[PDB]
Amino acid sequence: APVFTVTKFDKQGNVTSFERKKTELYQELGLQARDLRFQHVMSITVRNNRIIMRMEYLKAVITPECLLILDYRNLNLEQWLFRELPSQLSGEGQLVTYPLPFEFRAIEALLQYWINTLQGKLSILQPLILETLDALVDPKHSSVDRSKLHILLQNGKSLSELETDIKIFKESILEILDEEELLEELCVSKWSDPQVFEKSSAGIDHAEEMELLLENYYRLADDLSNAARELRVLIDDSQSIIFINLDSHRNVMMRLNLQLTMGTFSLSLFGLMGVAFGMNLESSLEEDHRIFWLITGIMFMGSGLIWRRLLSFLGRQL
Amino acid sequence: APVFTVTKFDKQGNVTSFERKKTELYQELGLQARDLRFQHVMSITVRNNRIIMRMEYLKAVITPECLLILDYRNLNLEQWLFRELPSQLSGEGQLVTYPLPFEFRAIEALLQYWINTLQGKLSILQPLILETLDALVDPKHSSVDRSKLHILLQNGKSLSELETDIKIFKESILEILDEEELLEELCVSKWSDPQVFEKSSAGIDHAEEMELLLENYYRLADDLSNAARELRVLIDDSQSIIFINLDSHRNVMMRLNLQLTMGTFSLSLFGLMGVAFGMNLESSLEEDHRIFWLITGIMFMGSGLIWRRLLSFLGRQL
Amino acid sequence: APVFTVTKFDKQGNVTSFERKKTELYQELGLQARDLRFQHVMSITVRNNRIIMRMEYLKAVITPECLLILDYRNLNLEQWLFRELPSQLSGEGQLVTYPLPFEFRAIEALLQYWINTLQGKLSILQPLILETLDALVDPKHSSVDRSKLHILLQNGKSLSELETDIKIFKESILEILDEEELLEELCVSKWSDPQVFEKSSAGIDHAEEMELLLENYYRLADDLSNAARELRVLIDDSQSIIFINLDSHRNVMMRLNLQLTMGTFSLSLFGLMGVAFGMNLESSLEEDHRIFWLITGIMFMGSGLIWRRLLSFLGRQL
Amino acid sequence: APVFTVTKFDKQGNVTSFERKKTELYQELGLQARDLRFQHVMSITVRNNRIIMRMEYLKAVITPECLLILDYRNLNLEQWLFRELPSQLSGEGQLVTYPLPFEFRAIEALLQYWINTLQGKLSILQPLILETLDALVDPKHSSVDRSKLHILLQNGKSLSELETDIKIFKESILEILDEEELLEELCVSKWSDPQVFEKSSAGIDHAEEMELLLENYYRLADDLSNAARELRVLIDDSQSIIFINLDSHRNVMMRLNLQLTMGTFSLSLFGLMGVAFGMNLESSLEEDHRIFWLITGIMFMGSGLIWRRLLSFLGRQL
Amino acid sequence: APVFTVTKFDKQGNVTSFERKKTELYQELGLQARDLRFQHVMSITVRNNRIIMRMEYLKAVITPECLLILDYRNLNLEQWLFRELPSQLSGEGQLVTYPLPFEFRAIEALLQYWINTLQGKLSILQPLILETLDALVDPKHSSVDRSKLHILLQNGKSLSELETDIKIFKESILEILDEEELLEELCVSKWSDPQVFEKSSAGIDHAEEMELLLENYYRLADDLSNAARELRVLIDDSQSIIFINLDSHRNVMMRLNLQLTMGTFSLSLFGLMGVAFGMNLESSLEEDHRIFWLITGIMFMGSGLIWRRLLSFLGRQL
Ligand SMILES: [Mg+2]
Ligand SMILES: [Mg+2]
Ligand SMILES: [Mg+2]
Repeated sequence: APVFTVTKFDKQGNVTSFERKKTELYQELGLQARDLRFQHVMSITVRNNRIIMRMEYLKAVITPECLLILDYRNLNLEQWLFRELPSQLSGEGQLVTYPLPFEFRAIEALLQYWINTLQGKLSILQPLILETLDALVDPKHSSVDRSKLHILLQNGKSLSELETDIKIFKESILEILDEEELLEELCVSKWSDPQVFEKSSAGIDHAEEMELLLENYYRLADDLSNAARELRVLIDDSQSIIFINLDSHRNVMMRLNLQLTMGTFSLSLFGLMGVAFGMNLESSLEEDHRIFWLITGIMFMGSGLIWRRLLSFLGRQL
Repeated sequence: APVFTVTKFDKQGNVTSFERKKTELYQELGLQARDLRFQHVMSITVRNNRIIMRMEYLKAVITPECLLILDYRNLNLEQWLFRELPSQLSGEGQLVTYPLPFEFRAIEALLQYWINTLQGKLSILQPLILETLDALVDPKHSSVDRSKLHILLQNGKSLSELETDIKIFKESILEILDEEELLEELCVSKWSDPQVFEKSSAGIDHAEEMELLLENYYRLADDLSNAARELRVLIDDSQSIIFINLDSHRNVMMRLNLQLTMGTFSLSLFGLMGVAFGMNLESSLEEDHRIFWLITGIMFMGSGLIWRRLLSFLGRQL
Repeated sequence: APVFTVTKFDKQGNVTSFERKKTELYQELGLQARDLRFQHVMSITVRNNRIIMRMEYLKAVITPECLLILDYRNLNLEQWLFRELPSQLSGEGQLVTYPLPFEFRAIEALLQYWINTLQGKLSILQPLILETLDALVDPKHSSVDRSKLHILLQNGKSLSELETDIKIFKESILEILDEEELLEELCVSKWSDPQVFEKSSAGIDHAEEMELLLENYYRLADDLSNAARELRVLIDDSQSIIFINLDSHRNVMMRLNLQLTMGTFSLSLFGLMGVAFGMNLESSLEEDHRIFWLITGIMFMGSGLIWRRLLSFLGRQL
Repeated sequence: APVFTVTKFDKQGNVTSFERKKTELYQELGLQARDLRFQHVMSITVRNNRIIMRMEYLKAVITPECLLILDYRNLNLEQWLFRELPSQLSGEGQLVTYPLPFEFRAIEALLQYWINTLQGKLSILQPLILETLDALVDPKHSSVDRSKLHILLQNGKSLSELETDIKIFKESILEILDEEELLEELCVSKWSDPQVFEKSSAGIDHAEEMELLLENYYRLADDLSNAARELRVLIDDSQSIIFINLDSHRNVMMRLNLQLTMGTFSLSLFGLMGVAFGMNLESSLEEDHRIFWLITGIMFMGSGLIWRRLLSFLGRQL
Repeated sequence: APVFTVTKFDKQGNVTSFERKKTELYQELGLQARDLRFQHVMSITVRNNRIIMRMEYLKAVITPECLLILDYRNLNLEQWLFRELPSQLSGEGQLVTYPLPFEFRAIEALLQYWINTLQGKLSILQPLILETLDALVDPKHSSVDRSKLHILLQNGKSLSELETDIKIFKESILEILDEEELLEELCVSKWSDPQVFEKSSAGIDHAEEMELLLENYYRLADDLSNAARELRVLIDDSQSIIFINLDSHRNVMMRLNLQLTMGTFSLSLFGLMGVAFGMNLESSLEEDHRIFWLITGIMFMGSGLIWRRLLSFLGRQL
């Protein structure tokens, strides 16, 4: 029998954690097994006057009088759930002239938590990517640190995953924003209690507030998308600059090797005559006392002359 | 006379396989030859109150009282058709409080089978691509394994084909979702029996359930599209990293070759004087007992001195 | 006086070819010179109850009682026009229970001919591109065949032109599909004879059949677009693989050249002492009978020792 | 006081050029300074029953009874304005059965002039780009002509500017086409004279003719956009082919240099023993008359043997 | 207690700067803390008949009778605010026949200031990018200046940020333009004073003027977007040209090094026989007076012959 771990938050901020089976939870919440499947990483749906919304590892169901967190154990949710969420859900402080229903505060808190996690992911990825790209770009080494290439690849993969997460968050919010029926379905207290909504319709709950809230969070996600796209474009531009760094530095060694090759070729060409005169044969010139010094001087001078003439060749032909 | 191989599933899950001609099948189904052409890899159409839908090798026609599978032989469909489809079509288990008509279950089963095949293709492609890219990226070899390049190319081609398949599946579902007339055409039992629909309109069959089903499968296909796009982006990023791996490692050998070229050039330059003094001529210095050792020491020391001076050159010019 | 070469097909499939001037043709067809300009490669328009449609070299005007082909000479249209089009336009065979008007058959025949030509272009381009990319990708040669690069470039240009042709064909069909007024304008016989349409409105001619026909041809063109896009993506991926093939193979020769450079540098370094002892001077060691063999053995052993020590250098520094 | 140079074309094709101030021109035309600012490169607006439209250097205002060209001096407009525009505006020839108002002819003439200039720019850019890419692609040279790279870069920049111009022209036409109010605003004579329009509504001026005219020019601009996009794709493909041309040809020289390095390494390795036996020491073998020839033969044969063995190495290791 | 620095502009252009707390400012403006959060870089909203709009560092709130600038200190706004904004807000000069309300002038002034700042950013970035790309592209150096690569990278990052800023400015303007309710909300004086609007409805304030103003600024931002996109495309094309510059120049040094390698290989091959005859052994040919000169001539001639034969090899094999 599959089971759910449920953390229930009341309208007063009270936190109660219990242990209830899935089949009993369906009857308690007035839902069916197909509603609480949680097979989508980003989904915000309203089934049977219950707001069922999921963000990766954050699965929550919002009821008119309570908020439930499902499958929260061993997911680093032990700090926010018991020290930040009750404060936001209790309604302490803030503007008391227009207290919105519980579902509005629950949706706002969950959306803010997800936007904060996305902002933290981006603000962790950005400095690492910047510090990795600021070292490979620098033209003070012939090659790049091969150890940092794996770090760059992992950071790029994480950035792609973060971009996908922000894109699906934006799509999920925009789906509710565009369709007026979907946005009106979020008014759980209106349909659950159609007699209090008319009496308390003095700005307490209306489509304008939900429109503004969802637009604010969609704009925050759009800002995050713009920042992530800028970071990815920066990664691509830095890689293109590195491609020029490893090619322009190679040409320097090409030129040095070519110059040394000309030098050693001239040296070998003029030492060829020395080897020819070095054979143990009869050259008919061993009696002369000036031929040796003349040959040595000719060799040494012509080596430099041919080296300079060849050095002019690479300066002429580019 | 062209023929069809038909596998018929009744409302009770009974499986009957027979052998009927195309012309007789058109009369039996009340269709024409143009409807059952199956020239599109992904198409879901409703012609003459019959749901004609095709997924690559899966050609099926859904009738109010039966489901037909056409051209199923020799396509690895001998396990699902006779061991999984009857269980899903029989309606055993699940929620008995709202049994939907047969066409809903048939569409759900076919869509789930195609989404499962796409998920299997993706979950087969992903580990191979990851293990191929994790070996070429590693900077422990001067070159990359040329055998794995063909594997990477074939995996990329398969990923492109899978992306096209998921894209056309999403388009086929979204075409039905967007147009309300197309979605209403799926209610085959409503138009076939317009007198039972009104009596059994207590949540048994309505547009909401089909909207939710098609949205669920479109969202599953969208998740698969996101995963495939992430994999393709990872492939491109890994190829860009390999391009830096094969260029930064080349520069290391460039530097080593340049250093050795400077060393051998200095050695040849200082051995030139040894060759000059090695000729079988009169150098006017053979009588001295210290000129040979002085020349040898000068040669050996100046070789290292010129080598160090040239080694400073590549450290100065980057 | 500009002239037109007209091939006229009657409702009975009769083919009559005559020679009529443009000015007289305008009066005969009830059109103006601006209608029959044919300045667009892909255009399907209905002017003055005449369907004027053009596909590159295929210019045709459809009339209620006849179909005209304009400028057909010397364009390889001498086989289809007189051996395939009359059979399709005669209405022989097929379903006789619902004979559509002549304009429907003419539009279907022209659209099918263009889709067949596009399919032939794609099925000619694909094998050549595949066989060209299967040879350069193979890592059995240091370089790639430079002759096949021009073939690849021409095939890529032809693929781009084919993609543009399919894109404009899809756009032309979708323009008619989206606007209901444009699709209703195709019912030439309805507006020409508003008294037979009502009497023969028993499924003979209605918007459903034209919608299905145009959707079928748009889906065929979409399949061709998907295939062409897959081929282009394959071309790009294969080029990226070749870029790794010509860079990883270069590193192999880099390593071999570096190893040989270390070997020859060690050989020169240890032959330097042999050259130093080879001078025609007084080394004060010519009387010893063991110095020569000791020096030779030291040279030969130290050459290999230094070669191994340098070979360890490239294995340590990657 | 800022001034305007105005060229006025009457309904009879008369050309009058005068010199009027901006402030007086505003009163004469019944406009304000904000209307005649001409700060947009591509804009077609109708302000106060006056069609104010601008195309880069072509600024014109269309009035019910006249057409004005503003700032035409020193812009190579001295041929079209006084030798082509009056002929088109006079209405000579053409179809006299349906003469449209003056504003239609003026808009058609200006749009045709701009489309002709864009076509000329494209037909000038295309041959130069083709002839530049047909020389660098050819694999008959080790390198590419560095002089033609600047020509290619300038042609690419000009192609990008032309693509932007055609894109903004298409956007300007489509803005009028999509909104029916904007298209109806072009009927200047209808609003200026609401009593002649009803009497002369027998096909002289209606929305159909303007729709067809703007659609024709939008389709011409779309054809130009397709051609420019094909040219840009061809440029990118040719650059990718050149990248393979400069890398596959480098590998040929790599292989030749490696082969020569093996040859010279074998030569040095076997000449090491000759240098060792060439020292001026006691080798204890000078008395033998066959050791010298044996050593020389061993050297010469082993040089080739080691060269062949090393040549097998690059054939084994790819 | 958080505080705001407010610069208040009256309808007469008077500038008053004071120091008011956020909580008191909310009561004075009739707003709440959630309205004046300024968490979006580009946002234009109308809350409680107050136009709250922000552009990066420019935060302003527009009231029916005054304009407030918030957080203006130490942001280089001390020149425009006190020397340009009062002149524009005073309404001096211009067309006095149709004076629009204060909110129109304030929105126009703020939008013009932001468009001027964006134009200045673009006109500063463009010359630097052009001068940087005009030096690396030039094929007069083997390598590119590594110092200018960092300048190019920083300029590319700044261009990406500018493109994002212009994109979000265009989106913010288009959001107001598309929705008629949002544009009507900008008429602050209409809702604040619903009795003066009807009396002064003689062209003083209507939707047409705001539509034209927002369209003008959206078109200016679109021109800036086109220019920035052209600059980015130019950057990419120039980088692609540099990639050919550093590869075609490398091949020149490849060819020179190969030619010198052939020369030195021929020299070593023919000096091998000189070394063989140079050994201190019995060659049985020392008595001949012509063998030495013959060997030397053969060596010198065959060196050049083999060099030419090898030079033909690279001319044959490309
Ligand atoms: Mg080398
Ligand atoms: Mg050497
Ligand atoms: Mg000697």
